Amino acid sequence: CVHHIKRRDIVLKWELGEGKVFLAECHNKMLVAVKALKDFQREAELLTMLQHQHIVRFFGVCTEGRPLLMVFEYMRHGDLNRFLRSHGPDAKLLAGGEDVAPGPLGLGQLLAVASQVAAGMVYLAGLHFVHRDLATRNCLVGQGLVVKIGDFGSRDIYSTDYYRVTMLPIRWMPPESILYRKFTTESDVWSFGVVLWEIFTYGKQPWYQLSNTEAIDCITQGRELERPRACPPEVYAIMRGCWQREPQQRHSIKDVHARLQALAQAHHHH
Ligand SMILES: CSc1sc(-c2cc[nH]n2)c2c1C(=O)N[C@@H](c1ccccc1)C2
Ligand SMILES: [Cl-]
Repeated sequence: CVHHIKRRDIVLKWELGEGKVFLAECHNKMLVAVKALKDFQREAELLTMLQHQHIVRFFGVCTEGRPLLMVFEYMRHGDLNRFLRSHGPDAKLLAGGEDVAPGPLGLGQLLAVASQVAAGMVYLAGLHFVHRDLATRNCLVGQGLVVKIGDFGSRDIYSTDYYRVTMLPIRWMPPESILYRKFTTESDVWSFGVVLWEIFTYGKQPWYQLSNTEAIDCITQGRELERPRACPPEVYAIMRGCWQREPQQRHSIKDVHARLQALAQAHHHH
């Protein structure tokens, strides 16, 4: 069951973003990310259950005093959207003096990021668990290019990624989810294809040239996102497999993961 942590053992340092999420040190020294909220019990049991190398580690709860706390591992390099944007074509301009080898991520690194998000989605699909909000803003980066699926639904600095209908991430959603709120492992695989597009554009917002209502019309009409400049044709063919109009015609996350792993392996020594 759910592991409990004594409040005395949690020493807050500062805030990370907004429910408030803080950086802290935990005893039994160790860095951690702590979630404090102003449904908790259901989530605690769920997060104790979801255990995988590519799912952010949950350590337990603090159910003594106010607020109630949720303890997670600290992911140094932050959210995957910010990481992509800061390790993109303009990385040299954006980098601080001390930054190590500033520049855009190469093909091998982009494929290793994509494969780790896919591995996490393979685990969730095997458990018949539907994420509903897969996007780079919901993935986290740790030291050594370790990528894990974080939040399950964001940090408010990404409010522009949601449309009010109850906030929906319409740009990552297939037509059946936009029209009927039909969420399945097949709508998550569509969102995965959009994550691939975000990765290969270094964090651009999908349909950035369009407003929310223009994006809804394009998606429901069957328009597909253009191939990114850094995207090889074989990676775009994977995106297209995720974007089949009929949910049952979409490739399974398992085959997508196997294809990305096969492409990563063939590029390792080059
Ligand atoms: C190094 S920066 C960082 S590490 C980190 C985290 C979370 C679990 N481990 N590590 C978070 C953040 C951040 O930029 N935003 C925080 C957030 C706030 C509200 C909602 C969703 C996300 C989460
Ligand atoms: Cl193709």
